[PDB]
Amino acid sequence: KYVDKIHIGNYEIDAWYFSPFPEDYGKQPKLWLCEYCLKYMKYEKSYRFHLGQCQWRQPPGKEIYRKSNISVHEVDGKDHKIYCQNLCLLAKLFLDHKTLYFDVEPFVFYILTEVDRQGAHIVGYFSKEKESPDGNNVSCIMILPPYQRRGYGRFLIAFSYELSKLESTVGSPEKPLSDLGKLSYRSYWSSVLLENLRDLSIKDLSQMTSITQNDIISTLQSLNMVKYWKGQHVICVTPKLVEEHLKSAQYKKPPITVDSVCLKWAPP
Ligand SMILES: Cc1cc(-n2nccn2)cc(C(=O)NNS(=O)(=O)c2ccccc2)c1F
Ligand code: NA
Ligand SMILES: [Zn+2]
Repeated sequence: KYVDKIHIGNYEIDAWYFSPFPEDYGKQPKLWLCEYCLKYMKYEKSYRFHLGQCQWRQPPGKEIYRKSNISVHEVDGKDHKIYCQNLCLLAKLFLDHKTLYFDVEPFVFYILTEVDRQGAHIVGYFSKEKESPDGNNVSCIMILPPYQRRGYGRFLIAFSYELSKLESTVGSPEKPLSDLGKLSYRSYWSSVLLENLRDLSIKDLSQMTSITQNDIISTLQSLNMVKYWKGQHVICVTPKLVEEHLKSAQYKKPPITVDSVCLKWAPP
């Protein structure tokens, strides 16, 4: 038997995928997780006891973004191994393709939290290779189900690219993306490129956004905004065409914006 259900904070969440918690934890009807330190437990009574003991009220690591009650913590996999392993086991319940859970030292993790009087409540995260040979600015990205489709994933996507900008690099998420991940990246890419075209070569879009040229091209193709001329993709759009796409109901929900002013982060 696998873990099929978790209790975290005030949520109960059904699993989507196998995650390799120890055998004796899977056998339980439900796993209970401290929303702050991510310790996983077998019983409600040990969970209730931990809640009265645990002194964490937010992720470890450094708070590298705070605007109002939205917060991002940077956590080095080498400085906080247990926490990051628990995070990976949690994430694997909702990620089909994640394969790495216990070798966390090559990764840094960016934890998104929503804050209230009681603490910084975990919403999702993305991991990132400290050294990405293939130029990936995201390794795995996960939003817990009760927060999906609510602007948090778009926030984390925009956040990964702001880091890429500060590093003077382009980056792409490591593939394969989940189904929701695909739609989310395509929608974010479209929003960003359509906004830049409203107020430019493909290379300039890539340098202004840190989106790779391939991701730009494939998005402009899906928008039918590129011409081909002698082996070269070339942007072919009328400012009115841009505006028509932006008025569509795709880009109608007001984002949680990433305010670069509130991002306290220098490149490694
Ligand atoms: C990359 C990603 C991954 C996952 N994910 N994969 C496995 C578990 N969770 C969920 C989300 C999400 O929640 N997307 N919805 S959105 O923020 O409202 C959104 C609106 C417009 C554009 C982009 C996003 C996501 F963006
Ligand atoms: Na659920
Ligand atoms: Zn705890």
